[PDB]
Amino acid sequence: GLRQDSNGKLRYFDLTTGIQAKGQFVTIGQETYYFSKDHGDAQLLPMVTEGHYGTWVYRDQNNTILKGLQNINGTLQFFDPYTGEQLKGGVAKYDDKLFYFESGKGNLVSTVAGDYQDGHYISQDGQTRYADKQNQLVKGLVTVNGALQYFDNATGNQIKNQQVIVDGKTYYFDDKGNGEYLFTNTLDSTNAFSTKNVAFNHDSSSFDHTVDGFLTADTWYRPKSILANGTTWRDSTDKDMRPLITVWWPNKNVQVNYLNFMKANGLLTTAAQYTLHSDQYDLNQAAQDVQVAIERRIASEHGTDWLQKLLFESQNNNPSFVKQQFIWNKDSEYHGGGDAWFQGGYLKYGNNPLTPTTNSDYRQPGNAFDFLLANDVDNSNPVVQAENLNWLHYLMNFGTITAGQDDANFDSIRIDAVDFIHNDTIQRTYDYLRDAYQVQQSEAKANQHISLVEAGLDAGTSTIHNDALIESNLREAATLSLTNEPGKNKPLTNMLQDVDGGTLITDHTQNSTENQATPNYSIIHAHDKGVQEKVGAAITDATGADWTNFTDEQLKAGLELFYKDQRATNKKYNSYNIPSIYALMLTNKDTVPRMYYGDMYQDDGQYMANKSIYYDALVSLMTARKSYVSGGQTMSVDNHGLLKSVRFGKDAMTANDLGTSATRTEGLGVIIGNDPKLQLNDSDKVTLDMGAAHKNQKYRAVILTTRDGLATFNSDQAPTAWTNDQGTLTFSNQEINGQDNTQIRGVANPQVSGYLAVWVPVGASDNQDARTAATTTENHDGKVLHSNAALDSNLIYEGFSNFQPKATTHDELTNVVIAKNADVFNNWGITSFEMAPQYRSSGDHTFLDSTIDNGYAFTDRYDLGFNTPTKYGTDGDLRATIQALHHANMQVMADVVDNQVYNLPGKEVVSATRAGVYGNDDATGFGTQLYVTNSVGGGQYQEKYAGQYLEALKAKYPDLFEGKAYDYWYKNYANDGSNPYYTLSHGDRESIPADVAIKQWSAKYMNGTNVLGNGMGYVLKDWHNGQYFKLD
Ligand SMILES: OC[C@H]1O[C@@H](O)[C@H](O)[C@@H](O)[C@@H]1O
Ligand SMILES: OC[C@H]1O[C@@H](O)[C@H](O)[C@@H](O)[C@@H]1O
Ligand SMILES: OC[C@H]1O[C@@H](O)[C@H](O)[C@@H](O)[C@@H]1O
Ligand SMILES: OC[C@H]1O[C@@H](O)[C@H](O)[C@@H](O)[C@@H]1O
Ligand SMILES: OC[C@H]1O[C@@H](O)[C@H](O)[C@@H](O)[C@@H]1O
Ligand SMILES: OC[C@H]1O[C@@H](O)[C@H](O)[C@@H](O)[C@@H]1O
Ligand SMILES: OC[C@H]1O[C@@H](O)[C@H](O)[C@@H](O)[C@@H]1O
Ligand SMILES: OC[C@H]1O[C@@H](O)[C@H](O)[C@@H](O)[C@@H]1O
Ligand SMILES: OC[C@H]1O[C@@H](O)[C@H](O)[C@@H](O)[C@@H]1O
Ligand SMILES: OC[C@H]1O[C@H](O)[C@H](O)[C@@H](O)[C@@H]1O
Ligand SMILES: [Ca+2]
Repeated sequence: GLRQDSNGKLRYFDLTTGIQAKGQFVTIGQETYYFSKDHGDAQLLPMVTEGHYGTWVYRDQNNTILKGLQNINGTLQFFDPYTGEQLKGGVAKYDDKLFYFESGKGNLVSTVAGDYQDGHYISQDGQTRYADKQNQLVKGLVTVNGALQYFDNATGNQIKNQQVIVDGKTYYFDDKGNGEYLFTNTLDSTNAFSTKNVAFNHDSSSFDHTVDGFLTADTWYRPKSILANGTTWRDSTDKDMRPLITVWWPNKNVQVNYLNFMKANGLLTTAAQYTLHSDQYDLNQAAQDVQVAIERRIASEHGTDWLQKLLFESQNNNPSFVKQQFIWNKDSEYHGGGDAWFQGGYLKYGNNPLTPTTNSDYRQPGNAFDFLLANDVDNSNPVVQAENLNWLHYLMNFGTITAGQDDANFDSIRIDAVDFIHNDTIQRTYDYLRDAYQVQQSEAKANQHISLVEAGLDAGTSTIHNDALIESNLREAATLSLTNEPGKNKPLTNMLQDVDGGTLITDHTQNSTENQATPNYSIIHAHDKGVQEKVGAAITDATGADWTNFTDEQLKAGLELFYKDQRATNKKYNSYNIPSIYALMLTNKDTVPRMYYGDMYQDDGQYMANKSIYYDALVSLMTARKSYVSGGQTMSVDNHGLLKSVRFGKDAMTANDLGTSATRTEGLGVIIGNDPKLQLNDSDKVTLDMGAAHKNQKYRAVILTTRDGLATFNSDQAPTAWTNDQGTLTFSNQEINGQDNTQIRGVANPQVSGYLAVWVPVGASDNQDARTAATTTENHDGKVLHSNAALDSNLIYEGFSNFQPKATTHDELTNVVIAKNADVFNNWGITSFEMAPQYRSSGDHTFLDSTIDNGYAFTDRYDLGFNTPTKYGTDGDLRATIQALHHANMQVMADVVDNQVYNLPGKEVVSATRAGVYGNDDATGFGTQLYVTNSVGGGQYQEKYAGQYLEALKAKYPDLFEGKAYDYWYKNYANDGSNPYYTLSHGDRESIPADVAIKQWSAKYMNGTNVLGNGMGYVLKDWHNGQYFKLD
């Protein structure tokens, strides 16, 4: 061990190997020594005990900042010789050599071979290498321009994206070759003591807390022999179980910490200080002394329950011993990053020869995105694709199946997170609807099953044949030009055309055609879009909580503030110009608008109890839409910055068309301003060109801007204005004919920040309906939907909000109120009622969705409220709602969530790598490891209904079970800064079976999971050679 030479100087020889320590540190008993690299001569580093960290620097009991190398509390640290700043993630020179200090705590962990700042990277043989000042290849572990790196010793190739062991330390090098220290390895005990700790055998009965035959950090085991009472070696009985981490450790960091943890909990008495620089022999020896105290205490306690608590459970509000270790906690999982959109990011499943039950031949994303949250479903898998059809069929026949109630079935779907599931499942979904409802035959069939997706033109399987509507760019455009406070709005010229990354959806300026635009829906808000983050902000502000987890009382208080703010003229959290934006949505041509519940009602009340301040204006616009809105469209922005939008009325596509007798009392004009300080000169005129069908005609207001808000009129009893002989209405800063609120001027109030007026022609009959019926004309162009008058005649209603409170009675339940109010929706002209997703919430609080239980986060996707209600009602309440809506002549939309499942309690082991939403591998210290995942479960109703309809579907619609070639649009981003562009890709979906049900999920049917925080080394292996422990 420690020897003196003939000169009296001390030298050190490794206890296990005999090798002399030169140019390295060693901890002996309680002292830490350095041994010179030349002669191997000892040098005491005096322990620094008393003092503190501050500013980072370290001071002594004398309030003095320390400098250079220091031995602080069993760690060696370095502090700049001048500034005294602590080094972390870098090298310092000592004894004319280089040592690396890890980035966490700044502990000295290793020697580095050289420091290079005067070389050049080069490529040779498609590798990167580095050539030093003398043009020589650099080898080994080095720093280059201040970055730890490693080059293969034989070739000089820079290692990238791998873990590497160098001199018994393990490091990770990223995608750019930049390195970080992970842990220090155990050198190795060989002794007779340890050979009695070896496992009795490798059978499953000798181990517990195992998963799929793998060992975990929590595993207890039966050894060959037990040192009873700390004195007598005996044979183990089947009832002798001891923890594996009392006799074995994955790395030196854990073994050192374990010994220290046992010192602090009074199971090991020594003045010896244990560090990363302690000799392995001594560490091993000390662990054996701990066994002694443990066995002695087991005998005393007649049991092992104290040991369980000591090692594996929290203590004095501290994490357990296990959860204090890097490889067994989230720190070794490297959460976060720009692509980690929710839940700290993802783990992508792979294959391993030892995990045959979780391996997969699929797991291709088949779309732009892959991961989002919770357990991501592998919708490329044929068996999954079949189970997607089964679930889809269940929802489209939900009343039939659950109660033999044929008028209680969903008619249409929303594909949630469409870009996050494989295109084959999306195309197959569309063939199902083709086969069941013949939507491709004619617009009559298509418009009875209006479906939509959560995406724009990027949903290429949805645009290629317009099987469903995509979202227009209205939301975004309006967010630039109208939603903002005074001074922060852009000009309204961006509202003239609806454009998605440079591609045109429709142009409002001079729209006189049909079947040209991409079938789309326009919105401003949705349960998620433009709401949850602004409500989140007000909760956080009013209380303190984070926007995805908080109490119902905190929620309440946040909403109190949210609505006081929504009702004010000046708005910190809320959108400006909401009525105006709706005005545009409800009058624009070539769109199906979708109204948002939360723009008409307030979540500080039960469902539909508390009207919003916008209620009356949005009613008046819906009402006018049905009565008046048809024909072509013009739009322009005048030199005062006012947007002028006109619809001509049925049968008139342009300002010059004379129309028909229907045209006279149809059409309307909209005038919008986003500037509340607008004032016109006395001589200025604002003109709306109503068209040749509307010469010399009396008009009346639907909306007028007042000082305090908006006046709304749902009959011809309203202020009036006349067109001239050309069909032009003319406004100015004066009242028309002595009528208040007919002037144009900027106003700032709770409902408008700028200006809004809507005018319609006088003299419409009480029953006037401007809408156009779909024809049974056969389509020939291969498109399902077509953007024309008939499709524009539709109107969608998104019938929920995330932040509705829980119902306190049956009559307060959402679905009960909906049913009771069915006629109201029809009166407003709603043709499609988009219901919330009706699946029972997992209730796990791991995301916003499972905290307010909106129905997006669920375990059992067939459970739509049986026995006990969801947030919205029971299964009986849901049937009653679907029936009421149908009887009030509306379709009802099922929100189809194929992307993920939550809270699967059953455990499995699968290979995992860190990954972002794109399905891209992240380059992290975690690397690729076997991982214990929460991947098995589902629930009663899945067990009951999954796979049950497949044989019947196969008999009835064989084509869906076959493979099939298909086309779709692919959105290409150009790196050169210009706009994205679309190319025609081809797909070939696989055939799929009808005879394998997914009664419960498991990992072989999943792409991955959100990070769980178990750590890179929770599944136990030998880190010297990388082999997993696996039982028989
Ligand atoms: O745990 C904190 C840090 O520990 C360091 O030794 C590692 O190099 C880092 O990757 C890690 O973030
Ligand atoms: O040679 C004695 C000891 O030297 C220390 O510097 C190393 O960290 C140990 O692994 C080794 O056992
Ligand atoms: O785990 C429970 C049992 O474990 C054995 O190793 C001990 O000798 C018993 O006294 C103890 O009750
Ligand atoms: O409390 C003692 C018991 O703890 C459990 O958690 C372990 O799994 C058992 O093997 C052990 O016998
Ligand atoms: O793999 C298919 C996907 O790849 C992405 O690169 C494109 O942006 C998508 O439009 C396409 O669906
Ligand atoms: O499924 C997770 C998320 O996906 C989105 O597609 C939904 O609209 C959100 O409300 C949801 O929180
Ligand atoms: O390119 C922007 C597009 O992105 C999509 O995610 C949105 O749903 C569209 O409203 C928008 O037009
Ligand atoms: O709105 C629900 C409808 O369901 C029907 O079966 C009832 O018999 C009607 O009275 C009712 O109009
Ligand atoms: O209730 C659904 C309604 O949707 C419309 O778009 C259909 O084309 C109408 O025939 C139907 O009355
Ligand atoms: O220029 C610095 C970069 O050059 C090279 O591309 C290397 O691969 C990378 O290690 C380095 O950071
Ligand atoms: Ca996915």
